[PDB]
Amino acid sequence: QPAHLCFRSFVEALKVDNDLVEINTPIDPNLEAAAITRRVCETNDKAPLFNNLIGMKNGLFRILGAPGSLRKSSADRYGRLARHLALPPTASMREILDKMLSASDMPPIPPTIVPTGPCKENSLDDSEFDLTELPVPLIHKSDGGKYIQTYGMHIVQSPDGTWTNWSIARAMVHDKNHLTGLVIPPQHIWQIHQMWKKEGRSDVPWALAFGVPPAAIMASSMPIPDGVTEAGYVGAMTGSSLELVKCDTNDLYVPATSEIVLEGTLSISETGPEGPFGEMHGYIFPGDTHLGAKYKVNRITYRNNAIMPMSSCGRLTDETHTMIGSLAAAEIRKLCQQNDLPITDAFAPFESQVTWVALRVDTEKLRAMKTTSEGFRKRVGDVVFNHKAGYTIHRLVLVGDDIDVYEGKDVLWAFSTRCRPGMDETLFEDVRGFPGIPYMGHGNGPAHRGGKVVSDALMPTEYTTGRNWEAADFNQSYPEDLKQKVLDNWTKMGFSHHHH
Amino acid sequence: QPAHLCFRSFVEALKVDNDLVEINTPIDPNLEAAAITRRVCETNDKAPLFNNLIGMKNGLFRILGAPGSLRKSSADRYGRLARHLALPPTASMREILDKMLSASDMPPIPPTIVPTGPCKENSLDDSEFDLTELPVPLIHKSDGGKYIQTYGMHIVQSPDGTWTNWSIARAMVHDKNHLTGLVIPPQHIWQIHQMWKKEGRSDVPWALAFGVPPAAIMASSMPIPDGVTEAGYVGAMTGSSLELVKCDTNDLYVPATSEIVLEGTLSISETGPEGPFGEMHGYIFPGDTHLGAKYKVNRITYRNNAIMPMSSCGRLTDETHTMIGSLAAAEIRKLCQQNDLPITDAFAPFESQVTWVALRVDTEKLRAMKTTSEGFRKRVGDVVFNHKAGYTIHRLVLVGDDIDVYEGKDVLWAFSTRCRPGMDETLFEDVRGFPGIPYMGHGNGPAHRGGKVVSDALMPTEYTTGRNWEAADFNQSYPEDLKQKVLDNWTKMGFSHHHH
Ligand SMILES: Cc1cc2c3c(c1C)C(C)(C)C[C@H]1C(C(=O)O)=C(c4ccccc4)[C@]4(C(=O)NC(=O)N=C4N2C[C@H](O)[C@H](O)[C@H](O)COP(=O)(O)O)N31
Ligand SMILES: Cc1cc2c3c(c1C)C(C)(C)C[C@H]1C(C(=O)O)=C(c4ccccc4)[C@]4(C(=O)NC(=O)N=C4N2C[C@H](O)[C@H](O)[C@H](O)COP(=O)(O)O)N31
Ligand SMILES: O=C(O)C#Cc1ccccc1
Ligand SMILES: O=C(O)C#Cc1ccccc1
Ligand SMILES: [K+]
Ligand SMILES: [K+]
Ligand SMILES: [K+]
Ligand SMILES: [K+]
Ligand SMILES: [Mn+2]
Ligand SMILES: [Mn+2]
Repeated sequence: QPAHLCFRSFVEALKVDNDLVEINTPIDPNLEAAAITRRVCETNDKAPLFNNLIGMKNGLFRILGAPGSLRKSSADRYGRLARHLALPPTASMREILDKMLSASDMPPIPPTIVPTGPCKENSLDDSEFDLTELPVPLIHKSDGGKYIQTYGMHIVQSPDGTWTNWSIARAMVHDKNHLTGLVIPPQHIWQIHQMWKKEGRSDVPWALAFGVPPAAIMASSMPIPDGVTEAGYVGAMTGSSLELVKCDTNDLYVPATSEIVLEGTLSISETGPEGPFGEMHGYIFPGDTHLGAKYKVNRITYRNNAIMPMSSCGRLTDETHTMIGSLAAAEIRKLCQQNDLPITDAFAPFESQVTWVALRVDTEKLRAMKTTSEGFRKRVGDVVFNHKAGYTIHRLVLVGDDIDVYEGKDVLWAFSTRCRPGMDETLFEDVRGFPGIPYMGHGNGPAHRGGKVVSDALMPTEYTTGRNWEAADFNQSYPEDLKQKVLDNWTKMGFSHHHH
Repeated sequence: QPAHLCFRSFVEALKVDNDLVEINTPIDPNLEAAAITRRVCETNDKAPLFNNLIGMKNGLFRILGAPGSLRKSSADRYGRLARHLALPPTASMREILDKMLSASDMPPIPPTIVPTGPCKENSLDDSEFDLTELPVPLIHKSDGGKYIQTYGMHIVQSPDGTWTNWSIARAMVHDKNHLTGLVIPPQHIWQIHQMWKKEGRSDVPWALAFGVPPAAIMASSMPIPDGVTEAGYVGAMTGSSLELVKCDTNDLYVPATSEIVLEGTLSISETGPEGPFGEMHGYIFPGDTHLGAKYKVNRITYRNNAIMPMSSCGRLTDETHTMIGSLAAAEIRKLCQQNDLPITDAFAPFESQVTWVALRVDTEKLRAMKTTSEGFRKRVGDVVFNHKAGYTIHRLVLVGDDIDVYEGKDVLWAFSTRCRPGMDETLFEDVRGFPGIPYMGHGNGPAHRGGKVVSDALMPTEYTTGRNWEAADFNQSYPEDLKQKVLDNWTKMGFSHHHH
């Protein structure tokens, strides 16, 4: 099966790419696996596959860390993401995000139901598993529980059957047959939960599938629109209908090749302790246990020699940056274009801890709008900060056509030199805020409201007659013939490969 | 003579360090020398010494580019700066800035007058030179003149004789015997000019010395206090009295080993076209000629085989970042401490185009002040933004003790995650602004006023009971024994020098 459609094949792809380290000696799921993975993420090393996990019994489970993290070389920096999508390993960020957006004006390709698949190779009923007995990792030393769920896909469906959502949200072991996890507005798992709570009749039928098709976990991490079933979006993106099998204990459908499947319910009434957790912005607040949603597990099915993917998230660079930030930026780009705003590109700079998005402006189009900074900033911030795709983003930086938004150094240069603090900014206090940013949930103001800004790094003439500067750089401040001469003579004079 | 006390010896030091490329074939001062130097600065390559400059006649002149730019290795990143100061080439930024501040509570060591020196080896009177005939570089393709002066020291003295200032300010050739240049408030060359203009009797006696003692050019680039003669500060810093010779045509004194000396006057009445110029923030606005101060040159003296230092400034990284930003940050650190503010360290991040300074706070001391963010931000911004040392800096970022302000990645992380836009900031509109930042002089508001901000990246408990988080990083989220095990087993497992 192709790597983008089968997790097991994706692991083989990473080996083939010389992007995997198999560790066959005993590794402790209590911190050691996550510490190795953390080190990998901070140094852009090869993904670790822990084949000999202390506590693994009856096939549950091996761990793959860092599934969507960065490679060291520039040329295939984003190769792990490209391997989620059937793209060449050298694919650019622009190409990856375009692939993730391509299904947005395609007819969905609904999934195909098949009678069985590898995820049914083994099963454990209500009398045979105990989640406290599995080798669930402790990811960070102060975490409030063992976070089984960092890279699986929650599956919930609207009461009326018309929308089946796939998404990543964290969850930790509560007891032998329950998890607790984040289920928070405006996320789709929360929106669907709310529908079931209002109906008031039953808990939410649920499944959590780990080691799903890589193209599916990418869509699970993207804020595609309300009401859109991810399976059909992934079908359209990949050009193929995804093969799903029915759960044993409910009528939800899971990818046929899922490594591990939990079946059960998301309670409409109960909660339990959840967190603290070392989160995407790089922090844990030890002891800040909060209450989270409560899941009951009724059944486990799994592949022979099942592999659990794990994100050891925190400081740069991991899945929470590469996928959350970039996929939100992609959706934001499209949302802006659909609202008639002249945005060509969007990216969440890693330097911002993916709390900013830089928006590249087609300034020819801007000039024809005959507008001003104040007006344009307000328009852009109203579109983005009032939408779910803007939830995680607290600062938008508007830049003109000379800036490559995928290059954080150039975004930082433009921000620092073209946006006058205060005057060239509009603050938004009456929008939903993201509590997980420390200055929100652990800060001086309301955790859930405000703290957002549009920073205009367009220069004045970009609105009127055109750019009126040249950069004082090698590229722009010397003629072409001279630049080439310099390059041609560089090593000869005594100064000094793409792949590496 | 020691490298920090003699420019010629400094050039030999750079050779010895394998940090020099001598170019002995013809190089054009029209753009080519500066293009090579620009390329060096953008890639942290070896400094170029142009020994065969097209247009050099009768010993005037060779060029050394990139005298204070960065080296490629981490271990001796700042080695060129260290060679200005007699420090080991591995010296840290903290050590360099401490050396630059050390003279601030030492008695000055006044200079020693000697009867002659190498700078008197050759001379050209009023009938023998023509500045338009020298190989003065065109540094950037749109510059409004040939900028002879990018790394020499202007020498002017108060009318009463009590203060002799040494400073870097740009200047370009106007005609055969005049320059134009920046002389702007609040700079000391401007403050002294104003004194002469108010007296109204004569033009300002002036000298411009190129290839001065490296320790002197560092002080020339630092905002040491009003009224303080740089020569005595450098004497105290180096522990030695600097040897100076008298000018021939006025009673100013120049370093004995200066490569090239211009003697003349700074007019109290005349101006001429100055700029545009590719400046420290990375921009040129072609055609924006402004008027600048006008200098008359009466005499040139110079060393045999004289060398002109040149800064090919603009985008990262050159002297305008390494020296302007870092030396302003050093002075700011001291100013804050002298105003009883609990600041341990300051640095201007390169990522900010040296428009920010990050201030590291001793949070034990902060807690004892029993204050709040609003109050503390206002106090800090009042101290810094009302002082000349704060002139170039438009954003201050307050960070706690866990952040190394010399590491831009960590400053950016803290800023992005700990400072809530708006609420955790205080804007300053009634302070002097820096017009050279594009969003000031070419922006939407007053060029000379406002646009400054204090951004508080201290978390709430840092004011009260202490830090209440741990980072989700390898360092902080795993015990010491486990971290060491991981490191010890890293290459064995299959993953992977300080000098490189
Ligand atoms: C990739 C990823 C992702 C994610 C995550 C992760 C990962 C790896 C982890 C590791 C697990 C971490 C975590 C976090 C932390 O940080 O902890 C987080 C947060 C983030 C943001 C926000 C808030 C929270 C999560 C949770 O928990 N919750 C939620 O909610 N979400 C989320 N995410 C996101 C998501 O996925 C999106 O958003 C879509 O979009 C969904 O879908 P829809 O369908 O709804 O649209 N997570
Ligand atoms: C290192 C360096 C330095 C500098 C410079 C340079 C260099 C290399 C060049 C290349 C030439 C460039 C230029 C610029 C540009 O960018 O163009 C500039 C600006 C800068 C800022 C500001 C405004 C301007 C200068 C001019 O021009 N002017 C002035 O004013 N200044 C200045 N600087 C600074 C200085 O030096 C300090 O500030 C002290 O401190 C002084 O002293 P006192 O004594 O007064 O204190 N410059
Ligand atoms: O209570 C909410 O709406 C929330 C939240 C949150 C928690 C942890 C990490 C990210 C968001
Ligand atoms: O007119 C002033 O006060 C000024 C100025 C300026 C010009 C160019 C680069 C930096 C400062
Ligand atoms: K999703
Ligand atoms: K602007
Ligand atoms: K100075
Ligand atoms: K703060
Ligand atoms: Mn969804
Ligand atoms: Mn001075």
